[PDB]
Amino acid sequence: HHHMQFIDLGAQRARIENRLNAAISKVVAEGRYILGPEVAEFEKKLGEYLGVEHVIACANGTDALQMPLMTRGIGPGHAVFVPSFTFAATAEVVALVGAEPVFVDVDPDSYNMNVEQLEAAIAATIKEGRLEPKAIIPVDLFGLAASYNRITAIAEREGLFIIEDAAQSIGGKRDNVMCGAFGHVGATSFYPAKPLGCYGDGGAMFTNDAELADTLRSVLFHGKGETQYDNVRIGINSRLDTIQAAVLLEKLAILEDEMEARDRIARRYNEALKDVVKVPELPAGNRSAWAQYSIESENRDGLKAQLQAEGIPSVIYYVKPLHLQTAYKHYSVAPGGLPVSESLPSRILSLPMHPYLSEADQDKIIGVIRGFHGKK
Amino acid sequence: HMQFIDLGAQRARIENRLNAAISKVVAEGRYILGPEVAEFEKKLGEYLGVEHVIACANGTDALQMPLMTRGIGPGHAVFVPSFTFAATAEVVALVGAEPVFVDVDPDSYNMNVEQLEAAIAATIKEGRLEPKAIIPVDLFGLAASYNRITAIAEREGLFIIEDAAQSIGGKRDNVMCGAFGHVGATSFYPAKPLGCYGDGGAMFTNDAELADTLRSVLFHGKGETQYDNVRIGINSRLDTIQAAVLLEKLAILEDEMEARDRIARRYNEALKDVVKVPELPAGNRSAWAQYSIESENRDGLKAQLQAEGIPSVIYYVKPLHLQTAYKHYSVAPGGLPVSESLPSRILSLPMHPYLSEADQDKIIGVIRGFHGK
Ligand SMILES: Cc1ncc(COP(=O)(O)O)c(C=O)c1O
Ligand SMILES: Cc1ncc(COP(=O)(O)O)c(C=O)c1O
Ligand SMILES: [Mg+2]
Repeated sequence: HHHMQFIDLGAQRARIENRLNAAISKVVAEGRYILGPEVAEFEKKLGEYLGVEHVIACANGTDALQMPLMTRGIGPGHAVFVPSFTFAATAEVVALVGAEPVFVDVDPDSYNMNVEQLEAAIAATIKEGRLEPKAIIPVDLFGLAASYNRITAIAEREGLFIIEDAAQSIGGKRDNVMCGAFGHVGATSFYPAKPLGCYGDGGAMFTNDAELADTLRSVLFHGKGETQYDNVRIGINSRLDTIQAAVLLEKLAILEDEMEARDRIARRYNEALKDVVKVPELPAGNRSAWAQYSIESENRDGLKAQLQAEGIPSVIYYVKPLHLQTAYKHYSVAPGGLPVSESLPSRILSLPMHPYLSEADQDKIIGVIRGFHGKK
Repeated sequence: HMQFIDLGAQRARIENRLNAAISKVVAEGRYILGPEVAEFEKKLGEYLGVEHVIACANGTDALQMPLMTRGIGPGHAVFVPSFTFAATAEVVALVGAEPVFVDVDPDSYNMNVEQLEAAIAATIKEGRLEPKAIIPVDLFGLAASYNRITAIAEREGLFIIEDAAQSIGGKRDNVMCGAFGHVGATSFYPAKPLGCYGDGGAMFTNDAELADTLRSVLFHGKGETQYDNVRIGINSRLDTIQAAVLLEKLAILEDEMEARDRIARRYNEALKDVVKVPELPAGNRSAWAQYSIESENRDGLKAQLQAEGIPSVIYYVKPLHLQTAYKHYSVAPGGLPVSESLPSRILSLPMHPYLSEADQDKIIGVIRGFHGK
């Protein structure tokens, strides 16, 4: 018997099984469970991969977005511009620090923050005069880099801080700049299903600013000052475990080949499916991390059921955009509302997508989708 | 070179069990909230005699989340020790409330109960902040004075979060540390009496509603469904791999607590007359996260121990109310002279369940020698 996985961690582990065992056993034996050598080693190796001078490992990708807001003093009285079509963390951290998220729609093709509407949202916030614009958190949704040149042009006028939410986009790139290396600071997650993932919770932050890096390293260890005995700011506890850094070192050594595989797999879906469903085209000069391979379909509920009847898993990202969820629905939304974010949940679907998807399994998936849409 | 807290000797004792447990998790691939997490919540719950255990990412988060559930924030006061690890006060600041620092007893090093009453009354009398909560710490594994604190909180309508970061395994009158107050919190930082091999934590309560709300907060404020968050939360989970480690640690904890009791009593009896020793009050078992004495010329003592290959550590060098980050917050009437003088004389010695008679004798010999005996 054979079967397919949505994101196949087992196939990946099989590839590097004994290397993972050794890396884990070394940490277990050495007894340096907190900030042991593998942590700094991973920060360095990931830094060179991404071309960023500073990598600050931490506990998870939510923490990774919160800490930069804390270092900038963002909090009560302050507005942070975020997509609604994203994972809750992007907006939640803004509320957690006492600031308000302001929700911006996404582009109907890239699923990433709409730049024109961002500009309008900032202008409306200034006109209302109740909050001060402080930051923008674009998301590289599904692995595809957001439009950082136009977003930064807006930030330049307004003095705003940009945090790249690269939770889903490690391995992605746009005109030879790696995802992670945009904005003032980048953030990611090593949640196990991400393109670069560990075997527990983990995260990191990225920046070329040495001062910002020093502040982040303070914040993640209770706001430690220049000495071991005096905390100079409010912080948190947000460390990447040595044991998870050891896992990540082995994941990182195969990430680039896996990115080639993902690109190959995505292109094969796009060429085979473009006439029956809406496919995620890769714009010139981009590589996506393909955290998800997301299509839009007529009768999407019908399609998903037929895929499951044929033993094919699929997932809807996202069922409820943030601005419609109870916790965030009272926060302000950009002028014009969020029609794209509101309508995508009725038609979007993510398909199995990982480096180990076989030709045969992909063919089967293609066949079911084409068949559903009346192709013989 | 002698270990301060010997995780190596502990690991050797359960080496194969740890390896099997870790192997199992690695192969199963349920790395987030895998079965070992719930298994561990159940077993720890049985050990502590609480109805609900909510595992989480670390002992700091474990203090923060209950404050969030209570809506504690701007305009509110939470009463805490200055003589403790930063997290105890930090989380109060982090939610927007203010810590109000209370001094500690010069023998137990735990929150002074009379001065807590003074502090609550004074904050009410002042009228700038509303009293919401108290976070006593079971410092070094010794339970705080919960009968008195609980009665005060009931009278004043305040919420008690027990900071049991250092006290799992400790008991007071047949009540387990972690089971006091409205909710308890702990750390599984590797050096704690119950520790994992990374960061981890947990919260404890008998209130089913609070437990459900805490399970929501630690996963971004999840509502009754998968797709609609109803409150602001965080990401605070205990990894499956660490739960697996913790199950093995828990299975030898009671024996280790007996060993720690034996080791500390032998220290107290042999050092009684040369230094101030941490006496165990009747009806208590301490978790002995640390074994803390006070000595004349403590700096000389520490250097002498170190010259003889024996590590020791000063907990704490700078009380929180003097630290830059917290120095602007209010202090209880009378000030905190105990918290301000302890750093000149306190010192913690090697303490763990595997301390050999030979190592302990050496340590004892050096301290007694230093003081002329
Ligand atoms: C876009 C985005 N941002 C932030 C996060 C939060 O990361 P973590 O899951 O490590 O808390 C996620 C989670 O995967 C995500 O998809
Ligand atoms: C008394 C006390 N409370 C809270 C904490 C925070 O726990 P964690 O280190 O798991 O963040 C510590 C850490 O040792 C502690 O000693
Ligand atoms: Mg962790």
